[PDB]
Amino acid sequence: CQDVVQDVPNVDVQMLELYDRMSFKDIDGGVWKQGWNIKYDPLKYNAHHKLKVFVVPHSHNDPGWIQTFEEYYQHDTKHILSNALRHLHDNPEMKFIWAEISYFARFYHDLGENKKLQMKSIVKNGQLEFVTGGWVMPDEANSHWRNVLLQLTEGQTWLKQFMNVTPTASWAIDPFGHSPTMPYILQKSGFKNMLIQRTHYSVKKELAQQRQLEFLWRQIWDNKGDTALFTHMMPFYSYDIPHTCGPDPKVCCQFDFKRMGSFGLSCPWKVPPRTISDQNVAARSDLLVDQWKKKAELYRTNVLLIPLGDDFRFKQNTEWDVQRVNYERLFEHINSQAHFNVQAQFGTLQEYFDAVHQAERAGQAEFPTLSGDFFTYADRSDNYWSGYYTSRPYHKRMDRVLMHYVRAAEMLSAWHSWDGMARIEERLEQARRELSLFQHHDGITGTAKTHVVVDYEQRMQEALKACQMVMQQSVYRLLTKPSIYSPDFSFSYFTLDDSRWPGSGVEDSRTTIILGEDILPSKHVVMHNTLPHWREQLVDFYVSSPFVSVTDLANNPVEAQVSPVWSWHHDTLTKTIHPQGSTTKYRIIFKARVPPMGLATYVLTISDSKPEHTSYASNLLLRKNPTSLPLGQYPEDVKFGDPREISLRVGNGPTLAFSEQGLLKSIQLTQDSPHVPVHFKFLKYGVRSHGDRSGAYLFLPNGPASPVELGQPVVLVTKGKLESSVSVGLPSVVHQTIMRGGAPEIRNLVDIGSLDNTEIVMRLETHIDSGDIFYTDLNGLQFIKRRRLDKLPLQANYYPIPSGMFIEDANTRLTLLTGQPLGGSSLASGELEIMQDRRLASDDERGLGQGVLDNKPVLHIYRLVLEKVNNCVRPSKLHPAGYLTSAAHKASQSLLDPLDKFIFAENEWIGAQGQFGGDHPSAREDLDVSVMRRLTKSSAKTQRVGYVLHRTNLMQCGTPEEHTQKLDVCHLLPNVARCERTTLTFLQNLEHLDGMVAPEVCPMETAAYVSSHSS
Ligand SMILES: O=C1N[C@H](CN[C@@H](CO)c2ccccc2)[C@@H](O)[C@H]1O
Ligand SMILES: *[C@@H]1O[C@H](CO)[C@@H](O)[C@H](O)[C@H]1NC(C)=O
Ligand SMILES: [Zn+2]
Repeated sequence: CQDVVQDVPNVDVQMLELYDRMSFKDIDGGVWKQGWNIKYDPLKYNAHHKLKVFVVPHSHNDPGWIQTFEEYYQHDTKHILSNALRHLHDNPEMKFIWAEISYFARFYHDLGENKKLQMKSIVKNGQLEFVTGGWVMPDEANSHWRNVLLQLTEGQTWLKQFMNVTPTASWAIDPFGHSPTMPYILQKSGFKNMLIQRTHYSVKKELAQQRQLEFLWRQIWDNKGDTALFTHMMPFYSYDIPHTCGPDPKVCCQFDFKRMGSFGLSCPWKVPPRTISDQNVAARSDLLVDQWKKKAELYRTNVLLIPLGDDFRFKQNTEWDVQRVNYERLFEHINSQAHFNVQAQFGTLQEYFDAVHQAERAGQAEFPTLSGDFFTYADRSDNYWSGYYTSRPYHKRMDRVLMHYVRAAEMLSAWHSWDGMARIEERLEQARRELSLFQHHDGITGTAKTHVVVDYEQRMQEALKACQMVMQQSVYRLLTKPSIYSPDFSFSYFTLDDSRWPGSGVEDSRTTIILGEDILPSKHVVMHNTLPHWREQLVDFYVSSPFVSVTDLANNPVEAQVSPVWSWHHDTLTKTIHPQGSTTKYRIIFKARVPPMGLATYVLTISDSKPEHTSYASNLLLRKNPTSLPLGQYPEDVKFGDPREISLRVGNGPTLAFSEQGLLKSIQLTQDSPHVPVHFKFLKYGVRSHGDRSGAYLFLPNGPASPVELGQPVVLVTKGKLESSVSVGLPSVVHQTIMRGGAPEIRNLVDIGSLDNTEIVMRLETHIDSGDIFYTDLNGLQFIKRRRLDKLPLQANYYPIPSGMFIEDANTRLTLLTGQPLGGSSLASGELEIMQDRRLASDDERGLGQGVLDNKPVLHIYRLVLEKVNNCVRPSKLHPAGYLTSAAHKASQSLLDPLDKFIFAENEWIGAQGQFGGDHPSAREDLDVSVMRRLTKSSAKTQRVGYVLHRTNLMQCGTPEEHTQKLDVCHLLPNVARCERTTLTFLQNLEHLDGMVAPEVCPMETAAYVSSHSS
């Protein structure tokens, strides 16, 4: 295994180093506004050395943006694909590439068999070529790597089944900045080449000057280079025709033959296209070849890529004709005039890359190596696209919830083969496809129109219901005596109970367990643990009595805590935000212990008085002017006081001190250690009153943030043996700090209400001497070193925070883990900040045509980990990566993959069993079974189960921490007959494994295995 910590890779281009050196000046480059006037030597190409030009027709089809998926399908995409089939069929030299398989699958299934056969033939013969082959072209900033893999798999599995092809070239022309998670996944999925476009204009200029726009992109920790993937970065401002023929858009627009008038389009540079004729083809070809030769100066081989397309292009038959016929005339002229020394033709993306690598092999070019990322993107001036790291945060959080429910549903149902009448495969396919769709670069990004956001949300709600159905059917089967099991595949044996989605204050969605002497004495509940190690976690349920005790299913008592059910109210009469307690429902909390990838059953029983093993939290309401707070049968009376500082400690865990406004001020890790200053603060950013306005994409603040004016907020302190918390009703945020004995959990119920032109940020202020350095993650996969650059504006120093961020000095680290992707930064030494929501009246001129005024309450969740790191073995000062500690990684897992909770729906569960998975191996803490998916339906004689295994890398800090068992996924199901290593999509076998044993993977590696079973 390669060492991912101690060896700094030697690469030609390291993006953090590049950023430190670059000046980012925005000077007028001439017709290439962000470049320079490109010069070429006419004598470079000659009879013995021609320029080979591939013109690649394409159509960018957004799966929702200004219209919904289905609206675009009906109005645009079905016509594009129908006319592509016809025109490619009838014109054998024409070519076309296709990226978004969600649309292609929608189309193909509606085709008659004769047309399906015609479509298969133009794919098999190379005229129609799939590029990437994902369900979508995903966002790269907010997306979790697990969902990037999910959607890639969904599309490529479809393509293999129906088109008998698996793309090896990727096309990503529109995500708003680019992540190295993409080459990581793609290279482990059979890919050989990828293309990107939206990178900062200053990066394009710098790389173009050095001819470093084609590079071998490796991961930041990869010393050897085995992760490298050949990458082409496009050089200009857009993927549209004006910005793809060459550096002068006024010239290139004249070669977009859809712009002459009849189609409703024109050229903003005020020179229209003109139809190619024998009388103008020489002058037109002079202009076009000169653009091509200039573009070619930015690259190292004699093979040139010329994309030809734009959004929802190639719709009408007349458009196919006008582009094809005019380019054919140009090619006929150019290719017959030796003085140009050009051979130009329609091509596909794979054809381009094949010819590039033939030139490389012939010794014509050597390519540089590169590591790093391409955030934060700016397309022009100071217009940095950091807004969409936060826009529509409700749906960003929903993404992470659905991520986990898909994994849990696929895992729980994989243990068995299911009859078709159970509808398991059907529900899982629907769930995977709706989540996959949302990875689109107008879905999770929060950059679609209001009604499109609603469509995504409705789809994801259906997907959540599908997952719940599959999960509860699976639990019933896994925990019922087999000779008793009598399923009704339409019935709800269990309901899921989720304490954090949609969340307290967002939706009253949770069912109360109703117990009583005259109705029902007890109730079974079941917890699932999708992680491959034993896990303890506190779990809570709502119950109709405070007099409830917990037992395991050997009838052993389990210690429990009961707390009130508190609801925060924005009281329009008193003009205060204050909590009310229920007088009929209560929370019971207890520690569940659950096997690896397993299930554990508990029983909740009512009694007439306080049970022996159940304790009751105290409650203290700090406010001037209190009024009473009755709690029904709850046995401890609420106490009141004036606002004051408070301190709390649960178990042997840290001691946390809070201001009189209910906000953390210090953390003391152990009883004799310092009270380390750690202060939470809420602030607001505004919008500029002159110049460019923030919108769904762009963050254009009117200066540094200003503190929210808190007044004298109401603070609720709940103190229990198992769980304590401090909650405060601030303007726009009910902020909660929850303590269970380790790092606290932070929950913010964020309701930005009618605050127009406001962005609410949560900041942490510490005295950690972090200087200008901080760390953020990429797609939940890796942590990258960031350096704050005062030569760039504030918004340029914002980065995606898809799952966590940290700052550190020689001795101390503060890590904030998230349950949702949000934007954030460290704008000063010792600070961390993360945006909660943004409400923006204006459009930001990127095509959306609306502001962001559809905010709704969202429950954001976090873990806050303060640690001593002086004993940790860290990377050297020049290494571009960082790594979590064990405690921070487990805290992240606690947010993203919590225990699942199931409440038995009927009065008696006949045949109930106490546990599943007690014999599953408990794997080392850095290893995860990211995916477990049965790949065959029940009719297959040989069943196949796929696993994706990911090993992270955790710092060595002196904890001896060992004894675990080896996890061999190929023996998790009985009767194994073969074990194979596969690509991550499961679509290609890479190695037949001796002994049918799946080895574990190295740190920072991800592997896939498929086990086959004879029985
Ligand atoms: O958010 C998005 N931005 C892209 C914008 N495409 C460009 C045309 O190349 C466009 C800009 C403005 C209006 C319409 C279209 C869209 O593809 C969508 O994904
Ligand atoms: C699938 O494609 C391969 C060629 O890449 C071929 O060997 C096999 O026959 C194909 N099956 C078909 C044609 O459906
Ligand atoms: Zn797009």
